[PDB]
Amino acid sequence: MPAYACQRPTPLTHHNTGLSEALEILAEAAGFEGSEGRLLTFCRAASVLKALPSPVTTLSQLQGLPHFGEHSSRVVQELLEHGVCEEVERVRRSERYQTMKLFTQIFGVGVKTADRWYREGLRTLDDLREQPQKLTQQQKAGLQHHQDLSTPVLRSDVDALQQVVEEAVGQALPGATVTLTGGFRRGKLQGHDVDFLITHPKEGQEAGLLPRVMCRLQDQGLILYHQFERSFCIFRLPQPGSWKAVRVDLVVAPVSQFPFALLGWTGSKLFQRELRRFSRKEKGLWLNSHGLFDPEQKTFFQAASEEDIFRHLGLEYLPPEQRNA
DNA sequence: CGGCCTACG
DNA sequence: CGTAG
DNA sequence: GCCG
Ligand SMILES: [Mn+2]
Ligand SMILES: [Mn+2]
Ligand SMILES: [Mn+2]
Ligand SMILES: [Mn+2]
Ligand SMILES: [Mn+2]
Ligand SMILES: [Mn+2]
Ligand code: NA
Repeated sequence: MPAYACQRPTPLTHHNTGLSEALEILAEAAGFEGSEGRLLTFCRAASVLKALPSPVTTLSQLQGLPHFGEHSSRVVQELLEHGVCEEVERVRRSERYQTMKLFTQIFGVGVKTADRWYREGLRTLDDLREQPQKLTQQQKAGLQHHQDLSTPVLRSDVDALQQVVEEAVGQALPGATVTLTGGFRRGKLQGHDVDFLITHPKEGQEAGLLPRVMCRLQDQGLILYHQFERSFCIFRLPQPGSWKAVRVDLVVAPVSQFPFALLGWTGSKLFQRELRRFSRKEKGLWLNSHGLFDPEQKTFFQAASEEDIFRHLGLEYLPPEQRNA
């Protein structure tokens, strides 16, 4: 089992769901306490289990697996023996964990803001609504729309949103294209948001495109919130006899950068962190959603496809549905 | 032990 | 500070 | 928390 998540297929559904979920609780808790290192180890350990071909049934089977040390092994051992891990359950029921989860899941609120509010004694969403002068416009939007934004986005929703984005993009720039990215490109049937990547086959014609797209969506009454290359929107999505708010991310890239942007925006988040770490540490190349840089020759790698990028990193190709690290 | 991805709004 | 995968 |  290779050490980096980008070196192994990780399907969306797998054989160790309960074990991975418990490790991901500890990862999330570590993030709420500012320990990105412990978050990463717990996330990586969970991801290893997702990549296994069958269920872990005995502690012996963790021997030699990367990212399983004393702590993560004990979590698995307790779940195997008792069906529950006291540490995990203590985290789950803790006021700190529940409140940090509630606050950080608000659009506009990160760990730093949630932590400050927690120390000020705030605990509920209505606590935040009582003092709205303290909130950013982004946070006010996240709070007004919080209920809808907590409701799963379905594939049928995604198809409807893609049609309206394509209509605005078509008027903004004939020939421009719209590609579904994020979790839905990896095969998820539901999600909490929708991600799109926009380009044009003629290099440079995409310049200035996102304002024109946003102006046209706004004029159609579809934008409940927006604040360029990346637009983090709340869309009004028609529903039977009503509508609901949906988070949509719109991203523009020139066609030269499109394979890097597609790779980056298809994720998963952990997969891309691991891929960038592998690139730099194992191959000495610097990767982001714009390109891949050789800092010795001081040159950028030209890519026409995601397959190109995997080849330039010496990695076997993984389709999106196997990037669910 | 140091590192832990790397951007944009 | 927030956002993104 | 774990790896190199
Ligand atoms: Mn420990
Ligand atoms: Mn026991
Ligand atoms: Mn997404
Ligand atoms: Mn998104
Ligand atoms: Mn750019
Ligand atoms: Mn150290
Ligand atoms: Na948030």
